[PDB]
Amino acid sequence: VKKFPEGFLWGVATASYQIEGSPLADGAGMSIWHTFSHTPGNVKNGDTGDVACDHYNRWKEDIEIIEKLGVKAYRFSISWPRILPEGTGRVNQKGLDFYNRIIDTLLEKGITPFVTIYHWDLPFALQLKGGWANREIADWFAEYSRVLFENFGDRVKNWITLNEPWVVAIVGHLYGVHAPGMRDIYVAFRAVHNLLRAHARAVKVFRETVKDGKIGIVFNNGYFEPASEKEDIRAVRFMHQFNNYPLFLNPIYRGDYPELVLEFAREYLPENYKDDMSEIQEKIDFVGLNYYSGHLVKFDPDAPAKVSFVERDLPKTAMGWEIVPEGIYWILKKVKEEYNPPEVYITENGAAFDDVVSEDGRVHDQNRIDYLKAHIGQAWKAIQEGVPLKGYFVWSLLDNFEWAEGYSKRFGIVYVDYSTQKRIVKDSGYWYSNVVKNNGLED
Ligand SMILES: O[C@@H]1[C@@H](O)[C@H](O)[C@]2(O)CC[C@H]1N2
Repeated sequence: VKKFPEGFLWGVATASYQIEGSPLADGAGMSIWHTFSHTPGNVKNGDTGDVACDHYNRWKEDIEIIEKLGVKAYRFSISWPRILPEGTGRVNQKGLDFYNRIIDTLLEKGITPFVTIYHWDLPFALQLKGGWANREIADWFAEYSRVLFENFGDRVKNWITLNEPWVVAIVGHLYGVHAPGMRDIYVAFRAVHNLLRAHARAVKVFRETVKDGKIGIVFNNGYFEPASEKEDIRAVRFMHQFNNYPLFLNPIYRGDYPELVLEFAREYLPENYKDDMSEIQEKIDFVGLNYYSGHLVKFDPDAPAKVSFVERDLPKTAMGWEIVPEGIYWILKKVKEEYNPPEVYITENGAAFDDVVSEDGRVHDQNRIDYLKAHIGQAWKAIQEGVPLKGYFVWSLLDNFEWAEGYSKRFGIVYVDYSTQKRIVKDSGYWYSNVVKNNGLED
């Protein structure tokens, strides 16, 4: 058996635009994901977050599922444009009311809210003013964060500034695959920098406003392995420093970007970017690591960053993501070893498989059970070796809008039939519930 520490926080996670629907209900402003997904060609099948899981109406049912499963924490995000429809200035009480009801309900039921302040749905009004490219976003983000802290900080005690700021900057502004859909490397690195400045201003405001809570930040991470014994080792070093937590944690803890990020990208950063570093070093309470997959990596002279991925004959999810459970153990060990944060959480881990409802009314997702079990096991290991992991969040409670893939990728432990909005708890949800009840793995 593999038992976790007493009071370890087993959770599930979602994001506002991915589950809520009703993006313009009750005075909400447009988000960049609203305008991006309404632009032909940007999202698979023309899918949008207009309806999604209709969580905007079905929130109570969904929380009742969390409760019935005995899950002890819920990570969810707040839609900035529901709260401040123009990004700054006017506060929409109906946006506040929506999340107030969720928060109060979670607390009544003994579920710990973990709130992600920004999970990618930037107010469109602010994108018109350059969004993450504009230095002034540190101000706008601080003002938004302050509103949240003042309204909810009496009840919510666990906060996350940013979800996956690498993806926000690079996939949003370099690759152009996510909102706002830009392809400019100089804009992408200014977004990296402004994301850090905004994160730090929000933490600063948190300290003035919420005497008792904890605040952190969440990063995407891959387990990069070298294709050979060669510069392949260094291509891995670059991918780690660039794509993983060091891009952001080296500034936060050490006051500068990682060395190989600077070798690649110094020309793209603002000229006097070091001037902002002491403020960026604002103390954080925990690091959230998201983890899904491993990647074989090789030096490649012809690649845009001199690194290409090498396909491996390994089990993959419906995302095409190689299943490499030891990766979650590696990233946990590596974060302690490099930055030694006081607390760590796995804020997302999960898998997309092409789930079907069988004739028995059930979703027999043994592939997802196997995936989760293996990763929970590797996380257990890291704990046994002294990593201060305080919690683990399954992505996702529900099948949802998977960004540019639309509804075609199902990550839930709860199946959503989008034609009726019916929720069907998958085998993996029942399995996970038993994990949480037992506080760990047994066979
Ligand atoms: O695929 C996951 C997605 O569903 C979540 O919103 C995210 O936080 C961003 C990409 C990855 N993790």
